[PDB]
Amino acid sequence: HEADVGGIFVKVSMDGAPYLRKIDLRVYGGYSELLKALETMFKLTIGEYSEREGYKGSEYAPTYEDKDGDWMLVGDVPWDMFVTSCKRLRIMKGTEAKGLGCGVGSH
Repeated sequence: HEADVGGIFVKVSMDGAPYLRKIDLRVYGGYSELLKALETMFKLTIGEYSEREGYKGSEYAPTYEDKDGDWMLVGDVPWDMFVTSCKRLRIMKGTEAKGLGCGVGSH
């Protein structure tokens, strides 16, 4: 089933430091490459969605915009629902992610 690859484009920005990247939701076909891509983006290692806080990200919390317009860290919804609902993409340092770390999440 490869007819939905590269269609919904996501726009990604960095906070505290200037960066301009852009990617597509479908091109990962799963969470593995999703997480791996982030590690690729800024050439470092993103912490996974630890089910306890899932917003820590170590130093970077990858966040997305859902249909409600709320920004959470990836790993909240499962891929199948996730891809069709994510609108925007923002990954940024934990010092800022701590702001949207809804209910004990980041730093």
